[PDB]
Amino acid sequence: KITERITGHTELIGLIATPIRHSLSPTMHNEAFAKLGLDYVYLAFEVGDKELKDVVQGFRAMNLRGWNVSMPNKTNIHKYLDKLSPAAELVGAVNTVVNDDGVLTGHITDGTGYMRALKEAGHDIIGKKMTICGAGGAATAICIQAALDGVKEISIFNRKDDFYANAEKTVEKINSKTDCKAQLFDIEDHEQLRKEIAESVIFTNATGVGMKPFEGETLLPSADMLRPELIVSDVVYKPTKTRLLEIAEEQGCQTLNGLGMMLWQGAKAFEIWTHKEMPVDYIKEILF
Amino acid sequence: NKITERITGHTELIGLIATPIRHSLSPTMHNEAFAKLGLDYVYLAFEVGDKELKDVVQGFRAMNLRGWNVSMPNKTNIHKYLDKLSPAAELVGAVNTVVNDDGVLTGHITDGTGYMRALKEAGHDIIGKKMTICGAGGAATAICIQAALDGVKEISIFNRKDDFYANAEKTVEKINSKTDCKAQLFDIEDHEQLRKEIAESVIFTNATGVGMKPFEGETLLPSADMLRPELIVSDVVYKPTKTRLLEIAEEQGCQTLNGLGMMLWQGAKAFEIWTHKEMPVDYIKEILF
Ligand SMILES: NC(=O)c1ccc[n+]([C@@H]2O[C@H](COP(=O)([O-])OP(=O)(O)OC[C@H]3O[C@@H](n4cnc5c(N)ncnc54)[C@H](O)[C@@H]3O)[C@@H](O)[C@H]2O)c1
Ligand SMILES: NC(=O)c1ccc[n+]([C@@H]2O[C@H](COP(=O)([O-])OP(=O)(O)OC[C@H]3O[C@@H](n4cnc5c(N)ncnc54)[C@H](O)[C@@H]3O)[C@@H](O)[C@H]2O)c1
Ligand SMILES: O=C(O)C1=C[C@@H](O)[C@@H](O)[C@H](O)C1
Ligand SMILES: [Cl-]
Ligand SMILES: [Cl-]
Repeated sequence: KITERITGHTELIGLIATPIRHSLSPTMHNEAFAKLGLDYVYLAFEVGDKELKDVVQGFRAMNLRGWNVSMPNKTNIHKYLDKLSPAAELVGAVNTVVNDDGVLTGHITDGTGYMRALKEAGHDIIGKKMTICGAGGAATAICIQAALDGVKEISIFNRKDDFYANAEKTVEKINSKTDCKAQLFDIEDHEQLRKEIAESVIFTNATGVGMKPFEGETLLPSADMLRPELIVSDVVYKPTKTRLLEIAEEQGCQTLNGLGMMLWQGAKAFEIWTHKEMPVDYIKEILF
Repeated sequence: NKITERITGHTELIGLIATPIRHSLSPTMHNEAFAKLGLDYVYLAFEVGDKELKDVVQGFRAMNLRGWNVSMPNKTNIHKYLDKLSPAAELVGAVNTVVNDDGVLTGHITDGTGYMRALKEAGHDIIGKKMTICGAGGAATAICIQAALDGVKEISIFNRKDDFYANAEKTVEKINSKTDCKAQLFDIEDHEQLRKEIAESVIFTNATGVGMKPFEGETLLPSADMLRPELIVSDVVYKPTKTRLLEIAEEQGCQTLNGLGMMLWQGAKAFEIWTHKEMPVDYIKEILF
């Protein structure tokens, strides 16, 4: 007569970030575990700077197989891990940890997730030019992966905030370690932005503009910077159409929000922990 | 809804830390209770021993867990890492249940209370009377202390001359110095003393592993004629559901009770400490067969 699948044999996969309780990640992974008959459950914990160290040490002692990491912990957690994948070390951010016999390896799946979503949607940018806004965890993961996957040129735009120096490092990494050509400009350099967009096959927002507390706002100065043939992409998926995507759709452009990136960054994390492919079509149908 | 999993980012965790522990039925009990009441919690077990305890408790503080159960080998050491203790947890020196309020961890002991509640629910009134009990391990210690704190008048403990005998001596000292209960300890080999004690008791209880694997079919009772029809015979063991002791008790006409109620009511007590809602015990008993 027992109907709860969770017993004393059930193992835990975590998610540590704050705020985080409205995340769709637990639903995604729990539905995937249930579909494949795997005895795991995925839970979120509200963890910030003050809690991170103790939580990781606790997870080691609890022998957790792995967990995801989100804001504000992606760029700090490496300190508490043992090894980093090549991409996590290049990016300087971790969103996924796996525990192999007590050895914690940090991985980053946001970039690979973004690129897979483009590919699955039919958008080929390999050997071509991208203009992207942002220089935080998401943008850095995307820029590095785009370069590793063979995108030809990347023009990065960011405001002159604390992340601008990070973008400068990203430019140096891309130019020295890959065959991709990268440059950085101020987002307020509107004439350069117009030129870079014109010369690109895709324009991507990888900032929080367009998502609360910037819903209805955009970093795009004019709709006339977007020709109909341009692909316009946003990492944001709540709302499902940012102001940027709305303006692009009105101009006749193909658009893509962040739902695919969310699915694929999760699919990759799932496979790292379980060595099984996430049933993506099934999960997409029920959740995205 | 296409979504069938009840676990989301809102779901909170209640733990269980002990080793070995993965065959525990506690997670089934609490998860079925949470689901029945529509409470957004899940209960999970973790293999935690001496080497992991400090780090796990610190981690649980940082994860802001509402609470957790504790079992062997951590019940007598965990107080080191907590902030407050209930009176019984302090006196017993063991904690099986922790709750977190605004970062302050309070240790509670619920197996004794569970034992006493199960007797009351079965219609057995032992308050103001004498209990004779076999054992001096975790279960016996908690039952003896709790029984004394709850008003049992006299407790006679019987234990073999093993490494637990010294613990029983400590239990006697605690009861006689901190309560008005009159406690005494004897060797289980003192059959003539056992006859006297049982004859004078409202209840005779087994709180040892005898009667459960690797001692199934065995009993510590020397003679059936030490029992009488008015006596209550109780066993902490519930697998099997009728130990050899309970069979003999039934043969002598005694009232009997196994340890299933103790298990359920200790869970009910912890469930309220965490959720401040009453556990549906009858519902849980039915789902556990
Ligand atoms: N779809 C997905 O799976 C997915 C995955 C990761 C991140 N994201 C999203 O990506 C966005 C960025 O996340 P992150 O982790 O890189 O954040 P971060 O804090 O690491 O970086 C923030 C970036 O946004 C820029 N920015 C912030 N506010 C700005 C403003 N008012 N004007 C101009 N620029 C501004 C910063 O300069 C920086 O480039 C968030 O909306 C997040 O939800 C989506
Ligand atoms: N119903 C419940 O909820 C519940 C809760 C806790 C424990 N229990 C049961 O209580 C029993 C004891 O558990 P514990 O945690 O107190 O164990 P423990 O290891 O802490 O103590 C063992 C006790 O049994 C005695 N003993 C063991 N073998 C003996 C033998 N051959 N002859 C005489 N005495 C012997 C020891 O002297 C000691 O008093 C177990 O069977 C356990 O499953 C039931
Ligand atoms: O909110 C979430 O659930 C997540 C967001 C992204 O940062 C991901 O990188 C992370 O793995 C999960
Ligand atoms: Cl597979
Ligand atoms: Cl213990």
